[PDB]
Amino acid sequence: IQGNICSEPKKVGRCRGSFPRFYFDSETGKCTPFIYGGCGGNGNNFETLHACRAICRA
Repeated sequence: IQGNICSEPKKVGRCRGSFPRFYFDSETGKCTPFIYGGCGGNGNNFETLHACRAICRA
C-alpha cells in the first residue's frame, strides 16, 4: 500500500534537523518541496520529488 504514507500532511519539526524535503499534498495532489525537521514527522516524506510522484501517484 502507498496511500498510507500519502495521507499525513507535511510538518516542520522542532527537533535536531533542518533540511529541504518533499511531501504529497492531499489538497492539490502534487509533490511540494517542504522543510523537514529531521525527526520522523508523520510519515509522508520523500527525498526527491520524482519518487514522491512515483510512489503516491505512479
